[PDB]
Amino acid sequence: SGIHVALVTGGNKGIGLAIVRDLCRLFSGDVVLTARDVTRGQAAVQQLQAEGLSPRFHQLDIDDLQSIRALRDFLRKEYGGLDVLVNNAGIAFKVADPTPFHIQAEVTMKTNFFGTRDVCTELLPLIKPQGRVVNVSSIMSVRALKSCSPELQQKFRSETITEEELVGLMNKFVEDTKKGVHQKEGWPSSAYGVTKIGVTVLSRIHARKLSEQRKGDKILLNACCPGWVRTDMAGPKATKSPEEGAETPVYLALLPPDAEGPHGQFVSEKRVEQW
Ligand SMILES: NC(=O)c1ccc[n+]([C@@H]2O[C@H](COP(=O)([O-])OP(=O)(O)OC[C@H]3O[C@@H](n4cnc5c(N)ncnc54)[C@H](OP(=O)(O)O)[C@@H]3O)[C@@H](O)[C@H]2O)c1
Ligand SMILES: [Cl-]
Repeated sequence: SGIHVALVTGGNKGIGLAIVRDLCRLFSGDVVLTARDVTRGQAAVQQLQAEGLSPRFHQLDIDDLQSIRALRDFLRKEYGGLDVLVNNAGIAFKVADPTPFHIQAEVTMKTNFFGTRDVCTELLPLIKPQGRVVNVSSIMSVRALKSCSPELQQKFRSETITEEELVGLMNKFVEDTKKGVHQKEGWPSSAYGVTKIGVTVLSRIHARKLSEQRKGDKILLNACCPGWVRTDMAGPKATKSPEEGAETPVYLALLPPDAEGPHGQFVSEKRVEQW
């Protein structure tokens, strides 16, 4: 015991796998690969074992609170909590999918925003002093933000938005798309980008909370943009490999002890971007 733990959601493929890999290399202590599918998770653990690395495995579907809570119990029992969390897991419908737009909004939101949020609700209390939390968002959240009404821009830029208020903006977007009024209600047209506005802004909220509640515990929490990366979510035409895409999340997960930041930032290519 006293052994440090890092954990990645969505770890069986894509950028998440790559993050697990570099944490296995760079992080002192245990690295937990999580996957909603067991057999996908284990296959990828076997992948990493063939490269000479030793991740641990736990099941996790961020869409299931009982899965998240089982994961929470395991971390308390095995480690007394958590040093590093990376919220990597997410989904995007491709644009030509004929699924009704309101269903794409709702489904994407449920995982990207609401699943991420539940994991932070359950796991943040376990985060240990000198810990790091990394929420993988997207540069598309910036593009979605600027396509919002100025009135929605100001809410989402606010230094004092509360988690409850963000929850209701996220729900509003979904509800508006269903009633066929989101354009008029000032929303942008990317359901996905809106969920990452979700993630980007939760991060800012959560960072403030940690300094309100846990000043001195030297905990750093940030959103990031991994770049355009070649994974099941984008395509073979994307610019970065999964490995290149892991870079900024890994950087934010291993920020040295007692570093003063970045904290509550939106980080792309290891630099702080404007929100
Ligand atoms: N260009 C890009 O690729 C790009 C750009 C910007 C941001 N990002 C962000 O990068 C993060 C990872 O995406 P990726 O590009 O590596 O895509 P990916 O290849 O589709 O992998 C996504 C990972 O998330 C997991 N996931 C989806 N829903 C889940 C759920 N309910 N519970 C647990 N895991 C779930 C997936 O598991 P399954 O194998 O079971 O689906 C998979 O392991 C996502 O947040 C994405 O938004 C990606
Ligand atoms: Cl990005």
